[PDB]
Parts: sequence; structure tokens; C-alpha cells
Amino acid sequence: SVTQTMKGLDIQKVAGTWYSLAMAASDISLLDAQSAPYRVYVEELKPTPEGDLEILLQKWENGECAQKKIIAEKTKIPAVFKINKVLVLDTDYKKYLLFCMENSQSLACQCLVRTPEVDDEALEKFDKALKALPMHIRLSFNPTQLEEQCHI
Amino acid sequence: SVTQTMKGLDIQKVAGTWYSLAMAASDISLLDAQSAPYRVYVEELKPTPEGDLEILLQKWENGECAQKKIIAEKTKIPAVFKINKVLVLDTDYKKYLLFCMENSQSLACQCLVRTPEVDDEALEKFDKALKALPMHIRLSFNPTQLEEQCHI
Ligand SMILES: CCCCCCCCCCCC(=O)O
Ligand SMILES: CCCCCCCCCCCC(=O)O
Ligand SMILES: [Cl-]
Ligand SMILES: [Cl-]
Repeated sequence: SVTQTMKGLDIQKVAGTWYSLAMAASDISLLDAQSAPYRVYVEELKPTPEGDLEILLQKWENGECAQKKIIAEKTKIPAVFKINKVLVLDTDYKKYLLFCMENSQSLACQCLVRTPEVDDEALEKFDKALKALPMHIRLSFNPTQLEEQCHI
Repeated sequence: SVTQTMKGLDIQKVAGTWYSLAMAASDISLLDAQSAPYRVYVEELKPTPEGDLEILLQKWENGECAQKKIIAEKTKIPAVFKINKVLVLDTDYKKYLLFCMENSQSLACQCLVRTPEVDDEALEKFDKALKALPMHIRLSFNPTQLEEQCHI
């Protein structure tokens, strides 16, 4: 599984606007196509007062880019949420957030960033985090693509 | 461009059987689909006595895995061949070979290995080599997939 988790995570401080700067997955089929199952682009995190996590994302399907609203239910553990588990690996709230989704084992991780900008330090932390994980596909987006619906 | 090249390359010593262990590209569309243009799997390098390079590869197209024979013409420079330029970055002849293809700028690099085995040292050299290059997609294959036509 994923052996890395943010201690003392303040879910309220991750609210707002994020960009899916990089994505990686255990299996090529999870991200290879615009419509692959883990090819989802984060737009906004809406934490509830009850401590759950409403996610706004983009997902390409039936040939166009759909906006989708998902709920990740809090758990026993603070850096873990359920839909499929969502684990928050690391974040500084103001610049970057790393997270992984795992089922059952299918696994996908992203480097979220606050601005439409290539952040090398945050890409570095993502790479370090991935070293320990059995990834077979990695994608990254350029600033033009970050400002486009479904990163086209 | 690519700023890395094997000094003193003995083209005759790269003959024989190779496996496409990892691939990376400047643009997602160059490797994302089974039929993407730089998604080609090396099977065998046949150097000519004239010093050219006959390549046997697999390429998925019109829904099946085709065997294709290509000629890379030698140039002024020994670690450079022409079809699109092919640059040999590094090789130890017995275990791994790193190479890049560039046009015009579209760029794709592979980590070839001699055996159907995950070679971490060779994946490390590939990563180091890629750091200096503007890659946005990376793929890697497992030993089951290395023994299959078109790595399925
Ligand atoms: C705390 C960060 C929340 C991470 C956002 C995850 C959004 C996608 C989760 C499930 C993706 C899917 O529906 O395939
Ligand atoms: C010296 C190593 C030779 C490298 C093998 C390159 C094979 C593919 C080159 C062109 C690929 C294509 O046809 O798209
Ligand atoms: Cl729980
Ligand atoms: Cl020449």
C-alpha cells in the first residue's frame, strides 16, 4: 500500500482552487486515455463543517469534459477519506498537495498545486513519494494545459 | 535538444536482443495510446558491416501488433543515426542501452535492457538522463508484459 501520510492535517486549510500538475498510476490503463478511469482533474476542494471533503473535478467522458461533484467521507484517521481510499501524503496548504487513491491493487497519485505554474520542488516531493510505489505511468501538464478544461 | 551521447560507441556490440523497459516523451500524445506514434517496442538491432543500423520493432496499428524492419542511417557522428535523429545516450552493451528519437520539437527516449527483468540501476540512469529533458509522459513495463507482443 501507500506508507506516507500528512501528520496533523488541517482539512479546512486545503479548501479552494487546485491544479492537477502531475499524475501517476500502478497500471498504464488507469491514465493512458483522456477517458481512462483515474484521469480526473481536481478544480476545487470544499471541506464540510462535519469534516467530509466535497471535490469538484473535470472528467472527459462520452467525448466531452464533464464537471463532476464527489464526496470523500472522513474516517477513523485524519489524512484518510473514503468514496476507494484517498490518502493525503503531504501538503503546505499554500503551494502543493500530494495525494493517492487506492482501491481493493489499482493506485493513482497526483501533485496538486495552487497556481498554473510548473513547481519543481513540488514535482521533486512527488517523485520522492512515488519512488516507494509500483507506478508504470506518469503524466505532467504544462501551464497552457492547466488553464484548459480537461487539460487539453 | 538532447545534450547526452555515448563516447566511443561500438555499434557492432549493440547487436542482438533488447526489451523496451521504459519509454518517455515530450508530449502525452506521442505514447498515451497502444497506436501512438512513438509507442514502438524494440526486438533486435542488426548493425550492417557498412555501419548502418537495421532495427526490428513491434508497432500496434489497425488493431494488431505488427513486426516492422527499419534502417537508421549512420551520420558524421558515431552515436547519431538518421531515419528523425536517433541518439545513443549511454550503454554497457551487456545489460542496458539508453536512446532518444527527436524530429524537426517531438522527443521520445527509451531504456532498453538485454533481459526481461526490472533493472533499477538502468531505470536510475534513464531518470538521470530524462531530468535534463522536457518530458510529460513516462511508461514502464513489467516482466510479463516484456515477454508479450506489443507488451500487452
Ligand atoms: C485531500 C485531497 C482530495 C483528493 C481528490 C481526489 C479526487 C478524486 C477521487 C476519486 C477519483 C475518481 O472518481 O476516479
Ligand atoms: C542504437 C539504438 C537504436 C534505437 C532504436 C530506435 C527504433 C525506433 C526509431 C523510430 C521509431 C518510429 O518509427 O517511430
Ligand atoms: Cl473509519
Ligand atoms: Cl551526416
